[PDB]
Amino acid sequence: GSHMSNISLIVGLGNPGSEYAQTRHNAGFWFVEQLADKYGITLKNDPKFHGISGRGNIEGHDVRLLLPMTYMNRSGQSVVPFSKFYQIAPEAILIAHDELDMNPGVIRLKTGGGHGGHNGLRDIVPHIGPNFHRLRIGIGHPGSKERVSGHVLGKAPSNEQSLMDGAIDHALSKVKLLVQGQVPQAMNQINAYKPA
Ligand SMILES: [Cl-]
Ligand SMILES: [Cl-]
Ligand SMILES: [Cl-]
Ligand code: NA
Ligand code: NA
Ligand code: NA
Ligand code: NA
Ligand code: NA
Ligand code: NA
Ligand code: NA
Ligand code: NA
Ligand code: NA
Ligand code: NA
Ligand code: NA
Ligand code: NA
Ligand code: NA
Repeated sequence: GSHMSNISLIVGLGNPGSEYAQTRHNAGFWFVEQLADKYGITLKNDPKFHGISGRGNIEGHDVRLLLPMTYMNRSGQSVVPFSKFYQIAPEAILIAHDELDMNPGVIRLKTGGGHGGHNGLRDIVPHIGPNFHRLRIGIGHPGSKERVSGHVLGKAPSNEQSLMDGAIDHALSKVKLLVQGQVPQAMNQINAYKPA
């Protein structure tokens, strides 16, 4: 299984299909797909766990990657059995997700806390508890609550997309610290990011 707070499972949240791939709610997929390409980790079909997954070496550590293919609000149907099967404790899990409560171009690493309204986290925390790490990728808020679906299922304008892409790129450079268990240093260096 996992070992302490070395990160050994990195999950990206999102919805499946081309119609959702460019939407804000897929920010976690963007991160994990880019990470997989950086390290040469194959993301392959994983029907057993209702997702796409991979396994490979990140900086001398054996790490698994997971993209649930359940639709966002059923993400736990992938993350929970996968983590349990591989004996990965929540403390060794990083979940990358879009964050309505932060601006595009802001990115933060957080440990613990609730779902903050996020319908994918809402499907995970009841089962494994809150004590996993989160890479909160700011996407902005549409103002009102009635609008949240339309915002998160929208494709950001180019300025916002550029800001998010830069923040994601910065976080990819800090995965080495996470897989090494240097969560405090990673948190400081991720949370310090600014776009300009
Ligand atoms: Cl959704
Ligand atoms: Cl935070
Ligand atoms: Cl459960
Ligand atoms: Na681990
Ligand atoms: Na998901
Ligand atoms: Na590949
Ligand atoms: Na490496
Ligand atoms: Na999904
Ligand atoms: Na399931
Ligand atoms: Na961002
Ligand atoms: Na979070
Ligand atoms: Na929108
Ligand atoms: Na977008
Ligand atoms: Na940028
Ligand atoms: Na550290
Ligand atoms: Na440390």
